[PDB]
Amino acid sequence: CTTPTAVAVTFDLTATTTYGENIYLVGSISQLGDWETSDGIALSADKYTSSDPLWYVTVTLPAGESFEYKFIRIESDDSVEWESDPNREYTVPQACGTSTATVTDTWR
Repeated sequence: CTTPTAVAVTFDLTATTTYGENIYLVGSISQLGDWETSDGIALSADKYTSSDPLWYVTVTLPAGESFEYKFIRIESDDSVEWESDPNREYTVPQACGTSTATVTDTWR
């Protein structure tokens, strides 16, 4: 049929942030820093608006891979605030003709 071996996964996170917060993704595999805050992936606020307070990042991950992950907020002090437990979980899909995936999460 044709299943790719890599999937570009977009993590769309709804999160209301103050000026000077940045948002990172960290998770349980080496691509997501494994689980080190300093190896986490910076999300962009390019698409953030008042009615849709969206941060996002796209990460190419290998198909069929599972992991756990959390988002973290870093205020200017590099005080870290982590999401609440539990860890979130995801499996990158493995499906015919599918090279993109979207994960839709809301800070909690």
